[PDB]
Amino acid sequence: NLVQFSYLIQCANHGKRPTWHYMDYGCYCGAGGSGTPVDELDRCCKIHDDCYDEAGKKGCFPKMSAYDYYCGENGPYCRNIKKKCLRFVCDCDVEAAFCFAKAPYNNANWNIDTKKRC
Amino acid sequence: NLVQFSYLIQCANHGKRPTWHYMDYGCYCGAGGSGTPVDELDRCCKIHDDCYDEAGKKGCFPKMSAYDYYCGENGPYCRNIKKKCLRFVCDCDVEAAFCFAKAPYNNANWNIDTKKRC
Repeated sequence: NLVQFSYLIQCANHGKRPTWHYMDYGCYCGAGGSGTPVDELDRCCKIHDDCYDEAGKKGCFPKMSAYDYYCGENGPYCRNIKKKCLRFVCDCDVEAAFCFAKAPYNNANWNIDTKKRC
Repeated sequence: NLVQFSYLIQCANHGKRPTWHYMDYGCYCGAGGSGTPVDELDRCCKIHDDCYDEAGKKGCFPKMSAYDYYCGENGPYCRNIKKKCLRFVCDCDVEAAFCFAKAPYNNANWNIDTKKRC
C-alpha cells in the first residue's frame, strides 16, 4: 500500500526528502499522468504509474494490498514469494523507491502547470 | 571549527544532504570565491566567506577555534557569550547553516567550471 511505499522511499533515500515531495512533481509524480516526462525523476513516476495500472488489471489492488518487505542497510526489498499479487505490487514500489533515490530532484519541476506543460 | 560547522549544517537540514555537497558548489561554496554568485545558495556561501575573512582579521581563527553550540529541535544555536571570538565564529556558521537549509540546491550548480563561470 501507499503507507508502505512511503516507508520504502524513505529507506532508499535514507530520509533525505519527505515522501510528499514526490507527490506533485512533473507530469507523472502524483495522481495523474500524460505528456512527455519532464526529466529522469518524472520518468521514474511514469514507470511506476504503468506498473500500478498493470497491477490493477491483474486484480492486485496496488493501493489496498499490504505486502511484506524489509529495510536493510542496502535499502529496501520485497519479502513475498508465495503471495504473487503482493510481490508484484511490492516490486513496483521498490523499483520506484530506488529510482527516486538515484534521480536528481529538480525544484523547477515541483508543482508545475500540468495543463500548460503535459 | 569546520567539524562543528558540519554538525550545524546537518542539525539545520535534519540530515537531508551530506555536508560535502556544500563544498564544491557555484563560485563560492568551497575554498575560493569571486564572481557573481550563481543562485541563492551561492549567495549564502559568499556571505559566509566574508564572515570568515572578517573573523580572521579580528584574530579569531574561524577554522581553528572550537566554539560552544547546541542542536535543538529548533535547529542549531550558539552558546558562547563571554568568549567573543568563539561567538563571532559560531554566528557565521549558524547563519550559513540556516541559509543552506532554506536555499534550494540546484544540481546544475554542483562542481561547475569556475574558470569559465566565475
